[PDB]
Formats: sequence, C-alpha cells, structure tokens
Amino acid sequence: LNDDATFWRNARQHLVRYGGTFEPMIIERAKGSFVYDADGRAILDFTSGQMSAVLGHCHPEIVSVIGEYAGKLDHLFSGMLSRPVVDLATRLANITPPGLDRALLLSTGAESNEAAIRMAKLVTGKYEIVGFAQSWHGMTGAAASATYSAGRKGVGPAAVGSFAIPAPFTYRPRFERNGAYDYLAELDYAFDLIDRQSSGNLAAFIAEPILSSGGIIELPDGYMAALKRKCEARGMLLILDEAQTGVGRTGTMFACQRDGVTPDILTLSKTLGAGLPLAAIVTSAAIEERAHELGYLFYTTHVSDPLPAAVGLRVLDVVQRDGLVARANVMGDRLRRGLLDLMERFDCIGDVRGRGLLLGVEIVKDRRTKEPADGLGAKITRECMNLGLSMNIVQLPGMGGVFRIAPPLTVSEDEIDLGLSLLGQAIERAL
Amino acid sequence: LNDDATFWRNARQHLVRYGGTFEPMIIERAKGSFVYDADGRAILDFTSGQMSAVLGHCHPEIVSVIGEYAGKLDHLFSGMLSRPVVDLATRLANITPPGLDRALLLSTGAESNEAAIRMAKLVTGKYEIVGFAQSWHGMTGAAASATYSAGRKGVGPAAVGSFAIPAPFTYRPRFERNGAYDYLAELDYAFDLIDRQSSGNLAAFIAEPILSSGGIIELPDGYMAALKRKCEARGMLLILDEAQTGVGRTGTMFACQRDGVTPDILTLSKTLGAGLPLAAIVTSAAIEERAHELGYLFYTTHVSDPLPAAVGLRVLDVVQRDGLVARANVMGDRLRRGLLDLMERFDCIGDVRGRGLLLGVEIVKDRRTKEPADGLGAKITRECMNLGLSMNIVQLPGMGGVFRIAPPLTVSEDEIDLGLSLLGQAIERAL
Amino acid sequence: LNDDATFWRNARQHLVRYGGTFEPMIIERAKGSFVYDADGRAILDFTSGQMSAVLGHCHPEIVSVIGEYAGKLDHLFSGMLSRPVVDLATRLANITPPGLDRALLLSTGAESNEAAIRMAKLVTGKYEIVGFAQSWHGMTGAAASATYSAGRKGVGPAAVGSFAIPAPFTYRPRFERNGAYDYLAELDYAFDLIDRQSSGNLAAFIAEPILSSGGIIELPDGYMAALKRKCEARGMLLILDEAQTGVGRTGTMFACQRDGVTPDILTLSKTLGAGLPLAAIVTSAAIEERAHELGYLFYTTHVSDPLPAAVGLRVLDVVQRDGLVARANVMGDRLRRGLLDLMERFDCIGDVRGRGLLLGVEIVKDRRTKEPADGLGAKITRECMNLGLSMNIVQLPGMGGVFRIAPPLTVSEDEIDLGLSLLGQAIERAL
Amino acid sequence: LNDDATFWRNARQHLVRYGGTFEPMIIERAKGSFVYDADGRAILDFTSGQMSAVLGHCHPEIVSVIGEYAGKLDHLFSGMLSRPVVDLATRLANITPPGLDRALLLSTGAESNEAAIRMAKLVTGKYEIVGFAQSWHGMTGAAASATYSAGRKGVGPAAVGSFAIPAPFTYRPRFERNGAYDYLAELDYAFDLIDRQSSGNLAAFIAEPILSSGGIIELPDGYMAALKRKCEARGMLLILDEAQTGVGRTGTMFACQRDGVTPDILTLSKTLGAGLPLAAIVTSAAIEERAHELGYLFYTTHVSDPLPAAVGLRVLDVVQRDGLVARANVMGDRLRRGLLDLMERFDCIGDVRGRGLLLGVEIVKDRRTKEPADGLGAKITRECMNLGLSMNIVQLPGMGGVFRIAPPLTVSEDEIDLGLSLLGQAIERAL
Ligand SMILES: Cc1ncc(COP(=O)(O)O)c(CNC(C)(C)C(=O)O)c1O
Ligand SMILES: Cc1ncc(COP(=O)(O)O)c(CNC(C)(C)C(=O)O)c1O
Ligand SMILES: Cc1ncc(COP(=O)(O)O)c(CNC(C)(C)C(=O)O)c1O
Ligand SMILES: Cc1ncc(COP(=O)(O)O)c(CNC(C)(C)C(=O)O)c1O
Ligand SMILES: [K+]
Ligand SMILES: [K+]
Ligand SMILES: [K+]
Ligand SMILES: [K+]
Ligand code: NA
Ligand code: NA
Ligand code: NA
Ligand code: NA
Repeated sequence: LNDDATFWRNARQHLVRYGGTFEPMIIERAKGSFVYDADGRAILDFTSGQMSAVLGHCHPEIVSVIGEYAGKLDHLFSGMLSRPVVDLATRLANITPPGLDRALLLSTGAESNEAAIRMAKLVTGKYEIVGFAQSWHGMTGAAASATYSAGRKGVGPAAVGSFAIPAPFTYRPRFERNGAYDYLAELDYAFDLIDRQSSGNLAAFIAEPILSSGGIIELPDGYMAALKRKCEARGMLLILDEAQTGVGRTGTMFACQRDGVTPDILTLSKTLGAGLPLAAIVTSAAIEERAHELGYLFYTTHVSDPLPAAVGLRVLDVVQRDGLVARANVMGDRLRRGLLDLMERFDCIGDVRGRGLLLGVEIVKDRRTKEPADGLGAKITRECMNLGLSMNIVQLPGMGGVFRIAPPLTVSEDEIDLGLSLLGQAIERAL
Repeated sequence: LNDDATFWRNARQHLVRYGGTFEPMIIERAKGSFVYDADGRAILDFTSGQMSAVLGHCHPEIVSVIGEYAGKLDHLFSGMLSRPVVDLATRLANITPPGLDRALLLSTGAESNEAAIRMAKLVTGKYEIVGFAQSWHGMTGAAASATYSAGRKGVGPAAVGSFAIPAPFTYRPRFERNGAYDYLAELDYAFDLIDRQSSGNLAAFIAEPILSSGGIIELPDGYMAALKRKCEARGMLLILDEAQTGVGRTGTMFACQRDGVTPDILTLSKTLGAGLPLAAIVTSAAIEERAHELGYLFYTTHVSDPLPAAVGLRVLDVVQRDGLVARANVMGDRLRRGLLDLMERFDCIGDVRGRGLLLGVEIVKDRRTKEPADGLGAKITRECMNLGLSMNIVQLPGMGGVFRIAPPLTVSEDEIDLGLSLLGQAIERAL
Repeated sequence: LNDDATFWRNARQHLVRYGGTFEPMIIERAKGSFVYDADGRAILDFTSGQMSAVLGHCHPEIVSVIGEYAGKLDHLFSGMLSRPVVDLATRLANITPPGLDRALLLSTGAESNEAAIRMAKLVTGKYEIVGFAQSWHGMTGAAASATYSAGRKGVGPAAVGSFAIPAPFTYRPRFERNGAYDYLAELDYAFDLIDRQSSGNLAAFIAEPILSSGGIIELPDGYMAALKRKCEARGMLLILDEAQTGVGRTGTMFACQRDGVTPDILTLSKTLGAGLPLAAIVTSAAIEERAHELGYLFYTTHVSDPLPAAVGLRVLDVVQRDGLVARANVMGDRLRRGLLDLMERFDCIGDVRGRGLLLGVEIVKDRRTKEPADGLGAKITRECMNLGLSMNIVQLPGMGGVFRIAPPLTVSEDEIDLGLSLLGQAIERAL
Repeated sequence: LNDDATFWRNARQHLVRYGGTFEPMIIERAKGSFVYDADGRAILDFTSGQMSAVLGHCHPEIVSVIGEYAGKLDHLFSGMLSRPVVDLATRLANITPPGLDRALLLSTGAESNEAAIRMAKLVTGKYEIVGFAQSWHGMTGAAASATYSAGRKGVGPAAVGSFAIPAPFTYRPRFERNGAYDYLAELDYAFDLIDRQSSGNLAAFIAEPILSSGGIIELPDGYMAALKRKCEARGMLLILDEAQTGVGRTGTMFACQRDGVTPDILTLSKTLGAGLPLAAIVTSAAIEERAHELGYLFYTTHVSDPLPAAVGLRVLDVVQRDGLVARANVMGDRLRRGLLDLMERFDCIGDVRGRGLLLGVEIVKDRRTKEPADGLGAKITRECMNLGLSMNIVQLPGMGGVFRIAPPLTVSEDEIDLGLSLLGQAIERAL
C-alpha cells in the first residue's frame, strides 16, 4: 500500500518542498505509457513524466544504450572528446534546418537557455532580453529573469534589462483593429514600447514556439516570421526554446520547421534526453565563430559527457526509424478529435488547442463568458487520478485552468482511447 | 589512431567551443583511474574527470544500480515520490552534521547553488550576496554572478547586489598587522567595506571550504567560524558550496565537519553523482519551513528523478562501506609527501597544499620571489600527457600556475606512485 | 551687432555643449514678454524663457523682493528656519487641494522629482517606478530614469525597476475597442503587462498632467482618476509633476484641480521660481509623518534658503492678486482661436491642443495622413526668429513637429495678436 | 522672541522634515560672519551657512550685481547666449589649471556631479563608478549612488556598477606594511578587488580632495597622483568634486592645484555661488569634443542663466582682487593654532586637521584609545549655540564626532579669536 508510514514520515521529515504538492502515492515501476503505484495500480502517463519520456518509460533501446555505455565510457574531463559527443553534435547539425551548424551539449533546459542567452549577449555586446509575459524558461538566473509565467516575486530584482511583451493569444484576444484581433498590430505596438524603454542594448528575444507552461499557447500564422524581422531590424538574436516542442512532439522534428523560420540559436532538452538529463544548443557557424573569437565560456562538469550524449543519439535514431514524428500527427489527430467530442458533451470545456501530441484543454464556467472554471479543474484533475490517469492543469491570471496533455510519441491507439475514456468519466463525476 | 580525419572534421564542423582546447585524442574507454585513447594508450585520470568520478570510471556497483533502475524506475512527473528519492534525502539528513535536515535533489552544481541562493533571498527578504574574489560557483545566472575567478567580462551587468571579499591566501599574504598576516583582521576590514556599500539587503555569503578553481585555496584555522559569526550578526545565511570537497575527498565526509561549523545551506554535486548528473542542497527544517510558508519554488524536469537518486544512494553506500573517507587521508598523505620530495628536487615548485585527495601544486619561477612560472606550467602539463598522466593547471591573476590534483578515492598505492613518477619526468623534461 | 567675434570666439572655446544649438544672437536685456539682442531688436518671448518666466522678464515686484532680501537674509545653514520659508510652506498648504499639507523647498525640477521619488520608495519599502513613454522629468539620476522622451541611450543602464506605459494620445490613437479609441482599455492593458513584469515592488507612478516635452499631450477625461485608482489598488503613490502646469498656466492654479484628483505627492518648479531656481514638493501629513518615522533624508545646500523662498512667495502673491489664473483662460482662448484660424488657412497645421496658456501646434504634411512635416518645422521656427518671435518645436518618434507655445500669464492682448501675426508670416514664407 | 507660536505652529504643520533637527530660533537677518535671531542675538557663522557664503552674508558687491541683473537680464531660453555666461565660462577656463577648458553652468552640486558622471559614461561607453566609502556627492540619483557617508539604506537598489574603496585616513589607520600605514599599498589592494568585481566597465572615479561630510579627511601626500594613475591605466576618468574646497577655501584657488594633479572633469558649486544656486563643471576640450560628437545631453531650465552666472563672476572678481585665497592661509593658520592650544588644554580633542579655512576637530574620549566621544559632541555643539557660535559636528561609524569648521574667507582676526573663545567656554562647560 502507498500508505507506508515510514516512507511518508521520512518524506515529511527530510524533503525540501519545491512547488505544488506530492502525489499521495508511491511509484514503484514505470513501463511504456504507464507508471505503477505501490499497490500495483497502473496510471496512464498522459504527461510523459515532466513532459520528457518521449519514447515512454524504460524504452528497451534506451535501456541498452545506457547499460552499453554505463560500463564503457561514462564521464570525462571537459576537454576530452569522444565519439557519442561528436556523433550527436553532427546528427543535430544534419536534422535541424539549414543555418544551424554547431552544438554544445549540456544537461538542463535552464542551462541550455542560459548558455544561449550568454552567447547572445557576448556576440552582440548588449544585454537587454525580451520574452513573453507568459513564458517559462527555467529556475536559474537568466533563464528565470526571462520567465514571466511564474516565480518573479519575493526573490529580489530581476536581471538588468529584462522586458516582456504580450504573447499572441487567439482564445482571449485583447488587441483590436477594424473590429478584429490583429495580433501583428499588437506586435508592432508592443515593440514600439520596448523601443522606448530600451537603453540601446537589445541583444535577443527568447521564445517558445508553443507556450507550454503559459497554457499551451501556439503562436499564430505569420507571427514568428514577423518576430524574426522585428529582431533583424534591431540587431537582435532570436533564440527559440524547443524544450517541449523539439524532437517530433508537435508533428515536425522541430516546431520552427512548420513556420519555416530558423532561429539564430535553438535550445533543446526535456525530449532530447527522454527522461535523462541531456540538453543542448545549436547555432550557426558564424555566431559560433564570433563567440569563439570573443572567448565564449560555458564550461561545466557535464558538458560533453559520453553517457548522455550516447543516450540522445539513440533517441534520435529511434524517432527517425520508428517514424514517430508522423505518428505524432496521427495519434495527435485521434486524441484531438476525441477531445472535441468531449467538448461536444460538456460545457466546461471552452477550448481545444495545441499541435500534434502537445495539446491543451481550457476549462471554463461560461462557454460564452469564457469565465475561468474556479476549482472545477482541481476536481477533474483529482478524479482523473482516482480513475488512473495522470494529468496536469496549469492556472494563470485571467485564464481558465489548462490541462496540458502530452503522451508519449510511442503511445498506442488503445491507450489514447483509454485516457479519453477516463477523462470523460472524471469530468462528469466532477460536476 | 586518434588521427581519424572524419572524427576531427565533424568536430571542427559541428562543435560549439566552450572554453580551453580539446585534447587531440579520442577517448574510447574508461576504467578505474584510467581513460584510454583510440590507440589503447592508458591515461591515469588524476583529475577524476572533471573532479567527479569519486569511485572512478565505471564502478561495477554504480553500473549495476544504473542498469537496475534504467529498466525499472526512470524519470517521473515532479510531483511523484519514489523510494530512491526519499532514501537519499534521509541518508543525507543522517550523514551531514546536526542542523541539516532537509534535501532537494537536483541535477547540477550551478543549479544547486541557484536554488540555495534563491531560498536565501526568499527567506530573508533581501538580495545582496557576498562571495570570494577567487570563487567559482557555476555558469548560470546567480551562480555566475557570485563567481569571481572567471567569466565576469563581456557579458553584461552582473546581478544586482553582488559583492566580493578577498579570500584568505596564506601563500601570498597581503594584509598585515604587527608584522604578520592577520587573515581575521583582513576579514574584519573587508566586511566593514561591504557594510558601507550594502543597501541594507545582505542576504547570504556563499563559500567553498576550499577554493578549487581559485587555486586550491584552503580557508585557514578559525576563518569559517569567524565568517559564520560575521553573517550571524547581519542576519545572513551561510551557504557552503561542497561540490569538490563533499563526499569524503578532503578526508572528512564534508569539509564543514573538520572546521566544526555547520552552514545554513549546504550544496553538493560533482562527487555526489560520481560522474552522472546529480546535485542537491540540504538545509535546516526551520529554513525549509519558512521557505515553504513563503512559497519557495524550484520546480524542474529532473528534480526528484529516481535513476540519479538511486545512483547517489549507492555511492554513499560504497564510500561508507569501503571506508573511502579514511582512505582519502591515507593515499592523500602518500601523494602529499611524494609531492614534497619533488619540491625537494625542483625549484619550480613553490607550494604544496590542499587536504586529503584535493591537492594543489603551485609552479613558480623564483622560489623566493614567488614569481609565477610563465608557460612552464603548460609545458609540464603537456609532457604529463605525452607521458600518460592527465592533469589540470589553473592560472589566475597574480598567482603562479596551479596543478589541481584529485584522483579517485578508489585510487591504488601503485597508481599514486605511478603518477608521482610521470610527474617528475614531465617536470625535468619540461625545464 | 550680435557679430562680436570675441564673444563667439570665447563661446566656441570655453562652453560645454549640452544639447541643441545656440541661437546666433547675443541677448542683452529682457523686459516683459520681450528679450532684446545686441542690436536692440526685440524678440517676443513666446516660451517664457525655458517655460519659467510666468510673470515675464524682470517683474518689478520680483525685482524688489530680490533686492529686498539680497541684502537682508540670503543663504542659511540647512537647519535654520526663517520667515519666508515658513510662509511659503504655509501658502502652498493653503492653495493646493486638501490632502496636500507639507512642503520641502528645493532648487530644481529634477531635484524635486528626485526627492518625491525617494520619499515614495522609502515610505512604501518598494522601488519600481512607472512613467509615460513620452515623459520628461529631469537630467539627474532617478528623474532621468523615468524620462522616456529622450536621453536613454549611450549612458548605461537605467535605474533598476523602471517601467513605462504609453500615454493617452487622442490625435494619433493606437488602441481600439468596438471601432473606437478606448484610452482606458489601453490603461488596463498596459497595467496588466506591468503587473506581469513587476517583481512585487511597485512603489509609485509619476506623471505630468500635460506632457510638455512629449508634445503637449493632455491626459483625456477620466484618465487621471482611472490612473489614481490603478495605483490605489497596488499600494502605489501617485506623484504629479506640475513643473510646467502648476502656478496658473493651464487655467487652474494646479492642473490636478481641473481633473479633481489630488496626488500623493505634487512637485513644482519652473513656474514657482518665475525664472529663479526654486522648486518644491508638497505631500500629505501622513506620508510626511511616516517618511519622518523612517528617517527620510533630503539634505542640500539650498533646501530652505530665504532668498528664493521669498521670491516664490511674491510670485504667488501676484498671481493671486492680479488674477492671472483667470487671465490665463482669457488670453488662452484668444491665442487658441487665433491658432485655429491659421489652421483654417494652412494645411501644414494638423492639430491645435493644450490648455490655457500651454498650447501645442502639430505640424503635419498630409492633414489626412497626419504625416509628420519633415524639416518644415525647423523652417518655420527659423522664420519666426528672422521675424522676431521666439519659438520651440519638439520632435519625437512617430509624431509631427510640435510647437510648444507658452507666453507669460502677464502677456498682453496686443502681444498675443503680434505673435499670431508673425507666426502666420513665418508659415507662409516657410512653404 | 524666537518663541512666536504661530511661526512654530505653521512650521510643525507645513514643513517636510528632511534631516536632522531645526534650530529653535528664528533667523531674521544676516551680515558678514553673523546671522541674527528674532531677539537680535548675534550668531557667529562658523560654517558659512551650509559651507557656501564664501564672502559672507550679504556682500555688498554681491548685492549690487544681483540687483544690477535682477532688473536687466534674468532667466533665458536654454539656447540663448549672454555675456555673463560666456565671461564666466572664460574666467573658469583661465583660472583653473591647464587641461581644463570648457564649462557648463548649472545650479547645484549633485546636478554638477550628475552631469560629470553622465559625460564620463557617455565618453567611455562604460558605466561603473568608483568612489570613497566616506564620500558625499548629493541626494539625486547618480550623485547619491556614489555617496557612501550616508543615505544608502531603505530606498532601494543603488545604481548598477557602484563600487567604493576606503579613503586614506591617517588618524585611524587600518592598513599596514612593515609595521607602518601604507596608504598607497591600501590603494593597490583596494583596486585589485575592484578589478576582480568589475565587469569590464569602469568609467570613472569620483573624489573630494577633502572628505568634508566624511569628517574632514584630507588625501595624504602622493595619493591623488597615485589615484590618477590607477585610473589612467584602466581608461577611466577622474572627476574631482570641489564643492567645499574650490574657490580659495583650502589656501589654493582649487585643491587639485596643491597636489599638482589636474582631473579630467572638475565640479564646483557651493562656494562658486556664495549662497546662491550656481554650479558648474569644467573639462578638457577633447572630452567636450567627443562628448559632443556622441550627443551629450544636459539640458535644464537654469543651465546658462544670466543672473547666477553674473553672480559667480563677481565672486571670482572679488576673491582675486581682495586676495582672499592668501587670506585663507593666514586666518587659517590663526584658527589652526588656536585650535591646537585648546587641544593643549582639553583631552577630549584628539585631532586637528584640515587645510586653510576648512578645518576639522575630532572629539574623542580617550586621547590614546582614540575612543569616540559619545554625545559629548552634541553637548559642546549645544553650548556653542547657547554661547552664540554656530557649529556643525558630523558623526560616522567608527570615528569620533567631528566639528566641521569653515568660516568666511572674509572672516576677521577678531571674529576668529571670538569663535575660539566661545569654543573653549562651550567645551569646559560641556564636561
Ligand atoms: C520551455 C521550457 N524551457 C525550459 C524548461 C526548464 O528546464 P529545466 O527545468 O529542466 O531546467 C521548461 C520547464 N518545464 C516545466 C517543468 C516548468 C514545465 O512547465 O513543464 C520549459 O517549459
Ligand atoms: C565549487 C564549484 N561549484 C559548482 C561548480 C559547477 O557545477 P556545474 O558546472 O556542474 O554546473 C564548480 C565547477 N567546477 C569546474 C568544472 C568549474 C571546475 O573548475 O572544476 C565548482 O568548482
Ligand atoms: C515636467 C518637467 N519636469 C522637470 C523638468 C526639469 O527640471 P530641471 O531641468 O529644471 O531640473 C522639465 C524640463 N523642462 C525642459 C527644459 C526639459 C523642457 O522640456 O521645457 C519638465 O518638462
Ligand atoms: C562634496 C559635496 N558635493 C556635493 C554636495 C551637495 O550639493 P547640493 O546638496 O547642493 O546638491 C555636498 C553637500 N554638502 C552638504 C550639505 C551635504 C554638506 O555635508 O555640507 C558635498 O559635500
Ligand atoms: K565533461
Ligand atoms: K521529476
Ligand atoms: K540652506
Ligand atoms: K536657461
Ligand atoms: Na542544419
Ligand atoms: Na544532519
Ligand atoms: Na491643501
Ligand atoms: Na585652464
């Protein structure tokens, strides 16, 4: 039973609490799209852990590579090169759009954004960084100063030169022109302001192609191109954070591919490691060259460590081989439509959005007022659990509770249907 | 041969350069205190990789646990608890001094210091952070603003409220009282200044018990206690960064134990993971409690992930069982004395310092002028390699080149003698 | 002749150049609404110097008081009280709205805003300051960080916690709701953003009732009240900068009176001194009380100096006695209508705005495109001079050249007509 | 009687309290080295007001010029040149050392330092500013961030890039080499630190030749030269703040003349205006030239206003004519020796320092412990008043109470003796 009093005792006694609340169960094993409790109960992992297990839990291929290297090449002096490192660097260079040529292999999302941000500042000689007011880039320093969805308060001043602009949000529009939402005009409006406050040191813009923590907010048609150009005109880099979107999730290997806009620096993480700590940035040769010229510095313990590298490599190998990127679209379509039928039944569902297998469901009270569903979310979330479905709802100012849905690219047709089933039951029972 | 033209081609073409220079060899395998090149040549790893492989490369016990969990419990939704997590948290609570009760499990050194620093600011409501002018805490935001050994230039303003004080350096003293080096008076002097510049927002002091990147600088007798008290009087936390010192390396499980001063927050990393990415902070229940009360937030992808946790646990298990902490003193003594004999032979060696198996050798031209050996270091470093010994020299302003020596706690008597041998040959041949 | 080669030689040789260009004439004397050159030519001062000579140049009453005190009470140790100081403080308390009770007498506009801003931060314990993107508050530190009309570039980082919002600009509207300019919605929109970037330290909002340097931008009906409330809800002070508007200029003794919204802190300057350096802030007793409790500090050489105080007093005496505030409306109306007739004749005039005797004329190319008149301004400005009328045009991003018009409250009907005359001639000749 | 209940009532009711405490008297008139109360009692102004009345109160020559211009040329549009402006600019260029060629005429000390600091940052392209930990430069923004004697707390973050070094203080030395105070070594020590914290953006060093508010601290022999060189090597400007020292006070027209080191920018104020608000900066033609090239901006209401300019001119005229600079040395010597005799009598006097007519007397309990006299100061200060002598004591951390003594350069032999008399009586009566 999950009830083990010693477990919970030691948990209460020795764990630092870092946000939210611990699920009152003890997880003992994980396989495929399922995690299992101490009673053996099976929970459908509709969030891929913390949106990382792209190939699911304990993917035989992953297992082998991990053991294959665990005992052969493990961790090395940061000045030593090895095969997995170089092969991954190359692979990344070969699968990302043209213009992205060089990679640095790290360990975490924030770490990746930090390295990117640092290189941007170096290269440009400037330091002001603009982001979305609903962004999420990490808990560390620079990453955190660019994160506006949460954590800004009670911890002192942000980094000098930090600005934000509103993100384009089609569901709840706020900027109009000739009776319509003109998300571009909004962009122009926003940048004018930026311009008026800048000190003449704009160095980069950092953005997620899809605002995950922000509520599964997809940047609408033409935006990125527009953005890009806004940067171009001001001598700024465009850093795209693809932690949740990279690696096939949204139906393309990378989200920037859909839009057809390649960034100056692209960051990867969660999905690249498939649950293990691997991260990376990829940039153009020129930028790397100038960064070098100027003595760029991003020296760590785990930069260029074989084990992870090796793992990142397998994962790409399999996504490609098993054609998971396509799959994403296919199961994505399946889940999407299923989500729409629920919306057909219940009025508490106000929006179904996302792309591929990165989907969001916005709970609302009045499907015409689009009034946030107060607590209803927690309830549903809660019944999903009782029911055996792991979910995650995000709640932000002025929006309704959002269910972030993101199963494994390896998810099965049956599991999809199964989640959809439990989701409906939880809903009806939650009302 | 390490000469593989495709390897090097792809290395030149796709790797981002993050600091220093890549060793012109290809590493293919690692076992114990050795890493092997593409020709099979064996290199004695006298730096434990990037000072992490505490149990050496591919430690059978580590291997098993990694595989044992790789296929059983891998990565989880950050809200889910598991056994390895809770057991490690407990273990840490049980082996660290009294006053250290709760832990948060992360992935990297900088990440750990960031979480610590963030909690400090939260809890106190202040934001100014003091560190040593020769410090090294990480490449990310807050970690980097407190790092003064390198990387301050060309990347924009540091974090608001950043101060530094000189570290006590017995070899090259600079503060005198009644014809003698009074490192405490220096401390008092230093803090007065701080006090005069603070805005009334001092929140913490962050320090390494032994300045590794700073040149293997050990804080002298009574200092830490003094420091601690300096903080106490100003309502500041004392955060001890034990990334290179924690886990038995300096002869004690933790360096703060020797001095008999327990910090408000203690950070661990490199050594805890033994080459894998595991990190953590440990603090008092009260501080955790208040941090909670105020909504502390340090939510990441890999916080509380079973695999690493599991790995951290084994490592403690083995250090304890195999009595490596003691061993540290014993082989440490061996290596130390060996280092002294070389100093007896060559005049280029000006100091032999450190503790346990964290030793430094300061190369100097005039052993009376204590004039830095210009380039001589690089040479020796270079011959050690040709000879089959991996080394690392650090070079800072106003000091001589420093060889950071830190082999595995699992190192053998013979390997020690072997390194000492090659080290002498490299030296004599370098002159 | 203004041609004096020694004059100009020494001018070129020893003057630091601080902005714009020196008028190629030498001024020898000033009386009423006129300044005279070296040839004796009379120039109508339609800008009241640098918008200060409210009673005109060398106002007999001013002259006497200056001499009356120059030889009786001059400058004192900042701890010594005197009559003029206390009488002025009282007068200000008696003529400003209720809620404004205590005054601090300074020397300059920026100085006044700085003291206000400092007190705000003290009292609230916060430090973030919001202003208009078209604001002007001074060249010194805090004053300058809140100034967004000019000077942000090439001089390093602004003050930490500096934000700006767009000012309501009826002529060139940019925010729409149901096909209309909803300046309030704009306000709400703007503050949401602020809110998302604040670190939880908003302390005050600083605003000019009429954006003078920003292009004579008047805050539209209901705005201030709205603003005020936006602050109220966030525990922020509202600091109103009345340097150009205070002292009768816009038809009321103070501009905040019209709107019927009294600020937490009100600043005065230019007009209060009538060309001499006198400045002041006025606040509520409570705020003063708490500021005191906390040890507010604003100690200077000229704080509470009799001469200026004395001068400030006379000026109030006369504005009141001669009923200049009313007059303002009357001549204001006269000038306004005259400005409209010109607009009736020429297409280059796109807007006539302002209040009282603080008027702006926006030059535009297409009176339907509202396309800025490129250079045309400089030309007109230039012919006004040749013609004997001193003017000032301000040029900002995205707007047309703006003529700031502000004659003395003592201006005569004939002078008004005279300026209007020359203004037309300059225009027609400029085309 | 000073007792006027209405006066005090309105004082309590409408005055903002800005620091310290208001003298319980009402000043009605001021002439020469005396200010008079409401009872007619005469108070010897041993502080020249707030150290400004260099020619004393109501100096006939000053009076005339003020009236002479009050009615002829008063305040002008900042773009208009006039004779007094240009003549003063020239005069300053002619009386300051070589290398100082151009001037900008302002209104206040802080204002002057701000303009200087701003120009420094512009010209260099950097923003970090170093000052003394016992400095005083003004209450406004940048001026205040460089002020470390007081006001750093409770008002939010200082300006980004703010550093301080300890000032050389011969009386209470703290840095030793071969058993002696090596103020230069201290300098070297200090800058090393700075260097380690800078981000590579050091732009200027701002210093008072004599730390007035800091306790009358004179920079010892060779220091300034050393300082200068420290700057030179780092591409930094040296800005000398001569608000209390400029204009003959310390025995030279400017204090930088004694040392024989001319700064890159020199600021003047208090003394230049002789109680009226006039201020200025003086710099080299090159610096002005580059500042211009880059669009330096320091546009205010009172920049280049005739009245004050005119006043500044007379003052120079008289200092020169009446040979007050010499006088300074002569009466200075007189007062100095007189101060020494008191020290001969009382043990509470621990130091007599200063230069010319800018003298300090440090009160101490144990003339061997050099233990600060707790409150004794206030007492003496208090009896001086009862006795008819206005004084000022400054009290800083770790030092004894300091009497800042600075009478008018026009002071008489008898007044000097008179102050010395009362000072002794106050002392003996205070014990
Ligand atoms: C776009 C993006 N970038 C970086 C990160 C954080 O990376 P690390 O937390 O592993 O350092 C997230 C976070 N993911 C969390 C856990 C915050 C989530 O909300 O799912 C992210 O969304
Ligand atoms: C005390 C201390 N704390 C944190 C870190 C960095 O942790 P990560 O680089 O893994 O984020 C080091 C660095 N170690 C490096 C690689 C910089 C080294 O110099 O050995 C460190 O010394
Ligand atoms: C609202 C407001 N507040 C303060 C000030 C500046 O005061 P000081 O320049 O006298 O320090 C102005 C400026 N007036 C100038 C000269 C900038 C102008 O544009 O007319 C101002 O407009
Ligand atoms: C060196 C120096 N520089 C600037 C200033 C301030 O100028 P303002 O206060 O007139 O703006 C002082 C201050 N004088 C005060 C009143 C603070 C004093 O302590 O005497 C100063 O000492
Ligand atoms: K490594
Ligand atoms: K996790
Ligand atoms: K005064
Ligand atoms: K002027
Ligand atoms: Na590519
Ligand atoms: Na413990
Ligand atoms: Na009132
Ligand atoms: Na000169």
